[PDB]
Amino acid sequence: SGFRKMAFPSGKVEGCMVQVTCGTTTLNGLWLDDVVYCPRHVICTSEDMLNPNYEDLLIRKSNHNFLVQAGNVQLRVIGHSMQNCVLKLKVDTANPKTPKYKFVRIQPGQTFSVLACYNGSPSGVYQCAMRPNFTIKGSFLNGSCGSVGFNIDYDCVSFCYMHHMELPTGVHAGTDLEGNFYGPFVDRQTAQAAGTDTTITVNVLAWLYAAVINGDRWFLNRFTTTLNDFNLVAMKYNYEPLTQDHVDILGPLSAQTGIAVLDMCASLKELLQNGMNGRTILGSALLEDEFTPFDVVRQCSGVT
Amino acid sequence: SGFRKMAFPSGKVEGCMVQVTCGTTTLNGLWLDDVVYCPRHVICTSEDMLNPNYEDLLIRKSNHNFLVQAGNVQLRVIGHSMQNCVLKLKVDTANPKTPKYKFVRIQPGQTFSVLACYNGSPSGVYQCAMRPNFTIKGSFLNGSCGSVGFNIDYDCVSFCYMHHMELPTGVHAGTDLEGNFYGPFVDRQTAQAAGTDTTITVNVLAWLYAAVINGDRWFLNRFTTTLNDFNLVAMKYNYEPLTQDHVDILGPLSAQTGIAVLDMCASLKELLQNGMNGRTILGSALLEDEFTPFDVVRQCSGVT
Ligand SMILES: COc1ccccc1OCCN(C)C(=O)c1cc(=O)[nH]c2ccccc12
Ligand SMILES: COc1ccccc1OCCN(C)C(=O)c1cc(=O)[nH]c2ccccc12
Repeated sequence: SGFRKMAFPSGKVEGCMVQVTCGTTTLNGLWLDDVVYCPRHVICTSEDMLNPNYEDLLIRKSNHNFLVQAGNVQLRVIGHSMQNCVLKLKVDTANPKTPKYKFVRIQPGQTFSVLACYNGSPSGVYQCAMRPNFTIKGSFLNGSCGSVGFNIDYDCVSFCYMHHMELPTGVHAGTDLEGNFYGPFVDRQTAQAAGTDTTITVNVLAWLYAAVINGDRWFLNRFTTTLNDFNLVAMKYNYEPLTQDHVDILGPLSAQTGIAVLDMCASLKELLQNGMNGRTILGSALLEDEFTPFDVVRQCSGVT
Repeated sequence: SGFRKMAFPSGKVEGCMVQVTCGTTTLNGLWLDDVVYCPRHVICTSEDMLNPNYEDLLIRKSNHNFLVQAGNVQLRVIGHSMQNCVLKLKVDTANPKTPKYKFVRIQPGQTFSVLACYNGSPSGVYQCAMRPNFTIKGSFLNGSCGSVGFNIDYDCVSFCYMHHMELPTGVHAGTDLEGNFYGPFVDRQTAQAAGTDTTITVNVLAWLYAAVINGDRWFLNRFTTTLNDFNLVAMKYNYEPLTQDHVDILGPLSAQTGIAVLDMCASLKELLQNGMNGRTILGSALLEDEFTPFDVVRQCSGVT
């Protein structure tokens, strides 16, 4: 028992991290097979970032301007191209540590692990949710761009995120591995509105199920509700409206605990309306939304 | 910016995990050089665990009874010995993935990363504190024994914990890598009192400094206190008494923010006496004690 904000083991991703330098700018790259992927803003200077013309900036660069180093060794760059907001540097050597991998575009509300890196060296790993407004609340400092987000299904790494920037509000934005930003964000130093965010209802319910499984049961009540009634409360408290698709995804946890999904919704309704009254659930004094129903089952079953 | 409960990258430790089976029991082992370390209770049956005589149980075992498998491949066991609560299985092959490593006995209040494993396969990584009462609040299921806790200083892995058991209260106990339990615990299925736990004061103060660095400042006040006055409040709220050694360890964070340690103690005193009033600090609605002052500086500087 016990329930922690657990990240995937980062080893398979650590073996793919490299440092990419272009001019005076250094960030991280992801080396998979004979390609290194990195944010295109590695080609910018401080002058450029207020409104960069990436096409023009990239035209001044040749393969030999992209310095790619895999720890101690230098990679030879034999091609470069820009795809959306990422650069793809073709190298003459396939990464011998390339795991089985896929590039996926995750949905808002899904979770993933981030391997924070600086100068191509991994520094730490943590678990994130992609917020409903397509930002992530990460931990990133100067030099962290190019750090990636991923999930692991046995031996296959699904890369879903590459870090690009910190908004003036202190939240983070980035792209899928094809360089498409999540959300409305652009890679320029401008004020950028992140939409109104909401709490990921299906994840809060999954975490209440994790709490019951792990013995924290004080919040269970004698009530039930309907999707309609619960959604009036979700609207008032800025929670995502719950749908039958969310109820269906919670099916396995409902079966495991014997607590019908709408009865758990009634517990969540009372917690939203009354608060925790100074109590905690799984070591938290707030309603946690960074665990999906798949995360809760994986953690509560023992998936390797 | 941003502040997350970050674990060390687990790659160096993933390369050391193996599965150890003795009879019908399977758990994890740690393969470093030509030795595999694992909990000695791998030699027990359900019958045995209420009061095992480990010396007698081990006498019935030969090298060939210890099945050690490193993923796909089988290791040949050429020696076995028990050291405190760990078994050391000498194998005929040194682990080619052995990182630079040390065995350390951590102090209560220090933090470390745990790589949770099942059947020798890593499943997830999370950051822990060793509680002042020598338990950890982990996430461990059947088959997780032998999972290890560690810290990483550049290329050196300091192993500090091997998981052995879950107390009836749902908290976790284990040993250093010489097999000495942290705390008063024994490896038998008996009710075992974990002492009165306390909140790690120096870590809460370090995390308040992390909050100020990352922009969460609402809790700063116009007050100051003394070590004596603050310790009366710490006593009332079951916090560890703060010492000058703790003040000295907070020196770098005090210098970085310009907030004197005793002024931060006055903010913590007001939070203890008044609560958070429904506000949050770094995404938490409670006072977090799982970040040491070294963790806060590492996370806020960019250490790889
Ligand atoms: C305004 O910046 C950008 C805007 C759009 C596109 C790229 C921009 O640059 C990114 C800035 N870089 C390079 C960082 O490594 C960075 C990333 C981060 O998440 N946090 C930071 C905090 C402090 C200093 C730097 C960072
Ligand atoms: C009462 O158990 C012990 C007592 C003293 C020494 C060893 C004992 O066994 C450990 C039990 N094992 C083997 C586990 O893998 C385990 C570890 C864990 O932290 N949580 C669990 C939750 C559910 C089922 C099992 C576990």
